[PDB]
Amino acid sequence: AKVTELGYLGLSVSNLDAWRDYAAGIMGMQVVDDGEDDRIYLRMDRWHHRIVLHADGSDDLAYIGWRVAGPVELDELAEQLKNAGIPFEVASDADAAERRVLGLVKLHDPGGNPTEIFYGPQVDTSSPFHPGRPMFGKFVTEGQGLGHIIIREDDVEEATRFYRLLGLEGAVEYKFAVGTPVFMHCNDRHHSLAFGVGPMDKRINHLMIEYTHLDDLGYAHDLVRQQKIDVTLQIGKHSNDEALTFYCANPSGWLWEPGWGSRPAPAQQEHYLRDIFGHDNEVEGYGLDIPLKG
Amino acid sequence: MAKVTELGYLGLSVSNLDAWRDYAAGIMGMQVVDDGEDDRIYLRMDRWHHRIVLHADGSDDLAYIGWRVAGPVELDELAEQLKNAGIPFEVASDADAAERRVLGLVKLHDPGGNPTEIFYGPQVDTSSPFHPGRPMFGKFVTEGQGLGHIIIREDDVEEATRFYRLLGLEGAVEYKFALPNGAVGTPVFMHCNDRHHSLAFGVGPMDKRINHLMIEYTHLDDLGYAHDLVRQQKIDVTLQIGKHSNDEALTFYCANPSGWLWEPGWGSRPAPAQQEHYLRDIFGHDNEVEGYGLDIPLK
Amino acid sequence: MAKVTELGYLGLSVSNLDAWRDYAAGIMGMQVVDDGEDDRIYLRMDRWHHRIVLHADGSDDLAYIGWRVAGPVELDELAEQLKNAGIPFEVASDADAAERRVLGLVKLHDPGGNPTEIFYGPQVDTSSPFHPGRPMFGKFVTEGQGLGHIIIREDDVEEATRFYRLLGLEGAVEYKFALPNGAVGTPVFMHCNDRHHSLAFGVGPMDKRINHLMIEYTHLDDLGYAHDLVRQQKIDVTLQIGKHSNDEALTFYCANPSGWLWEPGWGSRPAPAQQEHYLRDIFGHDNEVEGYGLDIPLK
Amino acid sequence: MAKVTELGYLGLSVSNLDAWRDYAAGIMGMQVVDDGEDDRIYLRMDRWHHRIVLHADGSDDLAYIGWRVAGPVELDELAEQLKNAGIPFEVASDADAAERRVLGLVKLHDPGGNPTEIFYGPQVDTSSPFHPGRPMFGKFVTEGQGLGHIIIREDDVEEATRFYRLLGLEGAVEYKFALPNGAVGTPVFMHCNDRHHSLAFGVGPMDKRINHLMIEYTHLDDLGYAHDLVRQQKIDVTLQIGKHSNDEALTFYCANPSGWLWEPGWGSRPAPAQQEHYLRDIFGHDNEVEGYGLDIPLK
Amino acid sequence: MAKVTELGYLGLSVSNLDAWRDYAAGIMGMQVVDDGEDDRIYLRMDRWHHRIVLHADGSDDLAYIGWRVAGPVELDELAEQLKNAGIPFEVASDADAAERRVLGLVKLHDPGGNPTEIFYGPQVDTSSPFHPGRPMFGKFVTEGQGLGHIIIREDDVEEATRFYRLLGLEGAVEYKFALPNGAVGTPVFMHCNDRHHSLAFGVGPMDKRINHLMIEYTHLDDLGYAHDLVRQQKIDVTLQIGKHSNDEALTFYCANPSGWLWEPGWGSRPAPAQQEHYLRDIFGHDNEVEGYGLDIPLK
Amino acid sequence: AKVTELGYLGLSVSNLDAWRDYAAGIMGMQVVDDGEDDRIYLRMDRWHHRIVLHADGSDDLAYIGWRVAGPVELDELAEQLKNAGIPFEVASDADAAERRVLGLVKLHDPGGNPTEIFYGPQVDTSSPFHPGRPMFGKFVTEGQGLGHIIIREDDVEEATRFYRLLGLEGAVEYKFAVGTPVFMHCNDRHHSLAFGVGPMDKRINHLMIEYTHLDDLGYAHDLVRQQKIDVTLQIGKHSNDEALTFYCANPSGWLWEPGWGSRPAPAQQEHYLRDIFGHDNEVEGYGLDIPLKG
Ligand SMILES: Cc1cccc(O)c1O
Ligand SMILES: Cc1cccc(O)c1O
Ligand SMILES: [Fe+3]
Ligand SMILES: [Fe+3]
Ligand SMILES: [Fe+3]
Ligand SMILES: [Fe+3]
Ligand SMILES: [Fe+3]
Ligand SMILES: [Fe+3]
Repeated sequence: AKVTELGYLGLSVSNLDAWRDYAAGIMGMQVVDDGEDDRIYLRMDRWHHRIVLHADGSDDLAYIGWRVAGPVELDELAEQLKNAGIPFEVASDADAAERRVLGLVKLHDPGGNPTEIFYGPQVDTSSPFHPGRPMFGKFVTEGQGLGHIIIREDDVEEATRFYRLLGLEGAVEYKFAVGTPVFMHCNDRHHSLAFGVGPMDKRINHLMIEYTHLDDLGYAHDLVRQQKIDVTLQIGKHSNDEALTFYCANPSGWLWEPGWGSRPAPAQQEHYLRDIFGHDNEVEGYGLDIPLKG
Repeated sequence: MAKVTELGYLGLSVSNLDAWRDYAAGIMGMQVVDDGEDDRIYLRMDRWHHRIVLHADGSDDLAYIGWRVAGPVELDELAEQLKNAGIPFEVASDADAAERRVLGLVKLHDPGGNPTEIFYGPQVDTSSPFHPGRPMFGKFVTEGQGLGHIIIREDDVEEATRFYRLLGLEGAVEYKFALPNGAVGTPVFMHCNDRHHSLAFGVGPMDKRINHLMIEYTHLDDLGYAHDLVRQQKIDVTLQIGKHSNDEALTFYCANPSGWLWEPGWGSRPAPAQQEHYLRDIFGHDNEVEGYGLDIPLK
Repeated sequence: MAKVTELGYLGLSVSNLDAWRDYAAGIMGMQVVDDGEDDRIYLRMDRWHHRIVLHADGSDDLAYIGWRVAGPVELDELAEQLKNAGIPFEVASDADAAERRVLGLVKLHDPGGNPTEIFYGPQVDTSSPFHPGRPMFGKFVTEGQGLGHIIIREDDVEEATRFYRLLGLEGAVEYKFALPNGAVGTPVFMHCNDRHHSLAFGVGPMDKRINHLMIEYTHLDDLGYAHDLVRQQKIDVTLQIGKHSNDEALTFYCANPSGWLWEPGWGSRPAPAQQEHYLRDIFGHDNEVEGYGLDIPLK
Repeated sequence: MAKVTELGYLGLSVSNLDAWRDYAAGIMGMQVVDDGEDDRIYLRMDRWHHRIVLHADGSDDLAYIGWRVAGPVELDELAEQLKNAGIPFEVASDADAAERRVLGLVKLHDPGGNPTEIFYGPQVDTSSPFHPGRPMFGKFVTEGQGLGHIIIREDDVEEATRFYRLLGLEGAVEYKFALPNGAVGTPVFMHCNDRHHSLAFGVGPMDKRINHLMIEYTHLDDLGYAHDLVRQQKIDVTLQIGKHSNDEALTFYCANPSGWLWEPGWGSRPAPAQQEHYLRDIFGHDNEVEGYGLDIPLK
Repeated sequence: MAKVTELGYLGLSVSNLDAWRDYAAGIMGMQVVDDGEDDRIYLRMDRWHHRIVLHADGSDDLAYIGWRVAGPVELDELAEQLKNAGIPFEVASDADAAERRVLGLVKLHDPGGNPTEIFYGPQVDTSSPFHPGRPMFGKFVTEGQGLGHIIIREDDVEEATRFYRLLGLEGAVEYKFALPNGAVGTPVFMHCNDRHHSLAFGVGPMDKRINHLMIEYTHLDDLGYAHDLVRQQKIDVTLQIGKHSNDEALTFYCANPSGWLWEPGWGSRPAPAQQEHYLRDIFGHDNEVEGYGLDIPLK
Repeated sequence: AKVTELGYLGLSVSNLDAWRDYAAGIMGMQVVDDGEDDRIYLRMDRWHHRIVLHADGSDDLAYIGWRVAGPVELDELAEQLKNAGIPFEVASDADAAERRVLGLVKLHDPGGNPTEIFYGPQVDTSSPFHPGRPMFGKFVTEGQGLGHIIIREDDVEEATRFYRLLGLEGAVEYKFAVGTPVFMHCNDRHHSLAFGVGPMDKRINHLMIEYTHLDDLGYAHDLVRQQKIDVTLQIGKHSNDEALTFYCANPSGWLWEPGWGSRPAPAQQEHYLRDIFGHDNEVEGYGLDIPLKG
């Protein structure tokens, strides 16, 4: 049994209103507020949510939620964790209910990042996805999770082994001292996870979100520029995912990467030396201060 | 040769703008578009700037019907056909065209006295994507099919049929109903594209220019959503959910803020290549709230 | 320009209604439709109210042939073509049209004296789905292809060909057979849609207006079912199962209650885009019970 | 309006029937058909009774070219076009048509004096399937494309082009070659269906009515089989395997028993929608055995 | 009836051949073709010998526009239409046609005085496959769509529209822009195939015959490659990457060696079946380096 | 875990310039020169290279590179090798980097042919394949490797067993003393490997390369004839792969077989007695001096 997608993220944020303006107003996510005094939700599709924003006063990643197919698969993964000697907690019904899931296992990755494994997310079919700004299309999420993340790992090799145990597959995909970032996938999304990208001052570097329609990316890009939000890498294409993407600052001081047209991960491992086109460095200091093309 | 290609727009006279916004956007899912005109707003269903203009003039009826042609050459040909038939028409100026948000325009009347417009080059607001007035599972069916269809008043069914044939619509009688006096009601339905029909008439006496407008969702769940809302808001349903034998669409008929009917629907089939007629509907469409001009027994 | 689009219906004169029900429904799978008319019943093959009218008048022959056109404009054009050719015709009233269960109708005769009708707008009973008179694996092939095809009497093959070309059918000679006196039999086959042919003639002397009617099943197993029943009920088979080289359909020819032939079939190919002719059949169609006008050696 | 639809057949005058059987059946894979006529046999390539008639008359050239039309109405229209152009023609009797194994026929000559026939209704022998004169991996390409294509003698290229345009073929110059005197050779190629061309001319002086016939296999391996046999039997190859830039077909050119050329091929592309021209071939087609009228340098 | 089928070629007057090679091949990916002519070279984009002729004559503007028709019959018909409209034209000789590398040619001028050519039978160099002047991920989009599109000078928009309609192009106004004096700019766009447009004009005052040429890549990555190079080589970009609402193509506008604009692009949609108009672009196309005649605010 | 393709070849050559003229100028490969004093590269697709030419002064095969999906699969194959008792070396990072791969195992086949197993080839997406002469199309390589090779085996049965362990599948496909050549596949390419073809005076007999477009083969064939390069077998079709191919000499004195339209290997083993058509013997002495048709 393997994890099947990157189901949700929990984020600790200092400014909820700024996040609504950003994630809804620009990116097109739907804000969902169920009356909880300490959190709101960002929705991207049928699921009740893909992102939880905790009114916490911090500005980093809080937890990463990996999906499995069902209770049997969860138990099998948990049995594997026990076998390998990795500490985990079987969460209570009320903890599962908090995350809007039926079953939950809580643990950590070798870099100490809070990691949860779940099945049975809450799906709000009866209330159709309604975007925070006008959208030409939708988000790419069905069977692919909410997007992908680059996270902090002090031991790249331990992290690779850990995620392989969860069922992710991948290896080093770039050679840039040589920087050799590792990219991993668990479904049709080129990668759900990456790490080993040099020094990070937060647990998360970026989250990439994917539009179905190129025009929604153009819409988002125009707005980011109109609102003078920092762009760290201009519109371009990485050699690995071949997606058209840009990297811009979010209210928490790390990066979101709106994009379009990502390909599936190759059946067999490849590596690259540089990006295809674009991705010119602009505003430095967000952890992506490397020449991606040369 | 040149023919009308779709029912492009409707201009409506309304007495209450606030109720219409609540109704057309809040229930039906249309997008309200306000360009700051002191006397009008618009309802948008797709890429086009609008499909419906609401004129806040205090009346509650149809103001004008806009039929689309492919281009200026086609308009010119149609106008020439009108001139040959001795049908009076107005060639709109650039300011008249700009008003309707079109490139070129001809204004006239059908035989029933319904203001009729023929135009090309709708304004399309590609840059600001359609954003529904309530959450939607899908979209509206409009592309190459126009906004929907309408039943309108015709005192002379045959003259109306001849007129619309000249415009390029095709059709004939699709139903035969038994009337009280031993006469037969024989409503005419006409099409100019893949939409089963864009136009119907000959349903008997009407106190308004328009009986109903039918609008179509791509997704069944949007019909369910709209139906649940109509029922919740205690809005009159004249005909319950069902299917006519002609379009085979799943639809209901309900009151709008102007006292006539809208018919939200789903799954409309294309017009058959060859003329057919029917004596009844397939299922549902049971009569409920009476007095909207569709009190006839459909089964 | 306007052309007949399919063989829509046949009116038949019969002497025994009870035997025809047993035969057409009980064996063939057609649906019996009785509207309470004292002198007639109907056989239904699909969505249409009927494809065949049985007139219980005591005769046993064809009464009329109904050819479909797309609509009233097309009918009008065809009528104009008849008037130009100096062919006499009757424009049916609304009551005449209602009788045939159509919207509009023209009545005339072909050159062989066969009563011929041209109509638009068949009554379709969508609300009560086709329900076969015996269990069926599939359905009949009719959609855009009419009820099947017929071989009819023509004393003048060339005049008949010219007449039917005017109607919009296309075709020519498809077989050449050697006759006893050194002459050649050259039957003409004609089509107006995807059905290989709707009409054939020039098969020589006939004592009735009609030689056969061919009906087509969607599913081979329905042909097998019907064939097994015909054999069980000891009904005369004039030509055993086989295939003509023209339509390439798997068919047999058997007696009906009126003493002429029905040809149940399956897998009929479309008419070739360009004219072809043949000297024999592919396989089977061996002569069995003689005296039904098809005693010719097909191989 | 009406146009020729394919190159249907060729009649050939031959001096040696035995060698032609050995060649066309034994190497090429055609089916020999002998109906017991004392003076002729046939070569069959598909469902049709034949594509080629061999007249054992002692000459070694083309006897006649048969172009197909869809039917008798189309023939009539073409004949009317010939009469309007003041082109003399013969309307064949039923016995003349029977000879060619067709339903209707018109006989005339092209401007180069090549006997030209226009016909409808080929005899198709569906009942006895095509059986090749040597084992075949596949079949011939003929359906809706005729037997292949031919290069024929024309003393007046422009008159020939005008004549064939009247017949309904389309085309123009497809190559420009540099000639010794500073002139340019500009061969014309023409098509009437999906076959890149059915006809070409203007290749300069010819001592026979026909330069070559091209025949196409469905399967590459049949070309390989035929090529291996030609080489084994020491039959002259004038142009080795290669590809012309126009049809992009993989072909070679070899001698037949009458001293002219057959061009077995595979993978012919359809004629481009719009006229193109070329200055050379793609690959191969290197000159080998000279003196068959194609000694020109193709690259 | 007969119509132009694509924008086939452009002849350009240039002052610097070396810079144009560097630009069109080294950046854009076109193939340089040098046939040893002392005064000209060619740029190739596909199978055709060339799409663009560069005349090293010291000027820096458009020299001629070549529109394609399907064949000699179509050319003849178009010429007849020009003669009927009282439009003067030159029927090119075989040497004139050979110069342009075509089979037949007509030379004239549009109402703006732009030299306009109508031709059939381009020379296609199938034997030497397209080999780009820089490494390419894909190819150019040209097949049945011509080389791209152009904006050209027209002092009389209406006369220009009428002229091009006669040629067989279709279109009308696609944008309305607000001008400083309260007037409206209304550029006309026209198409003759699946390319959204081949031609546009009415963008106001121009100091050259041509404002821009748009060329389309099959693969997005080639646009990225070309864009990266333009930026690296410090070549002026007048409009940044973006999308017009009409063609919905992803494009940028940059300077060429002659001081006018090329617009490399990707993902152009087909022209809508029916006329549409817009008030702004979708995204990007922000004004950068000014003074190339496109300083207008597109959003 | 199985090998997935014949990823690359290393060739020892005496004349680099003659190889550029031949492989680029005629065949359409792309020459890649990264400044190494002792080697250049032949490229056929997205990959940095498919062939390495070592300026060595020899004229034979140097090494055969077999691809696996990733590091896990490499380790599993290596564990299988250890189990069967076959000697192998886990190559250093710098050895892996030399071959432009992420991970490498070096060994030999039973015939002593140098054999490498790898994952993660260098892919140069940003610099599109640009052919050494004009091409109508491209090479068939995606998921099929660079082509196929016939190599020297003194023990056919041991070689068959060895390659089965690597994951190749096949058996004798021809019966021509009876010559019974063995053909083996690991993907959609009819075969990647063959052996048991009689006496060989080099380690490699031929390499077959496949064009997508028939016209590129005609182009190559014309040039081979124009340049008077020895053709040993004329244009023809083998019964097994049913590809249209010819066999011609290369600057190293063995053979390249340009071809088109190869079919996939049958699901089930077949054998043949002769070729379909063509392949007539021409210039003898290249190790293919047999009557293939009779
Ligand atoms: C930031 C970054 C750099 C290189 C490759 C990637 O996939 C990526 O996300
Ligand atoms: C040389 C050779 C001979 C026979 C079969 C083959 O596949 C082959 O490559
Ligand atoms: Fe990323
Ligand atoms: Fe309705
Ligand atoms: Fe029959
Ligand atoms: Fe030829
Ligand atoms: Fe443009
Ligand atoms: Fe081989």
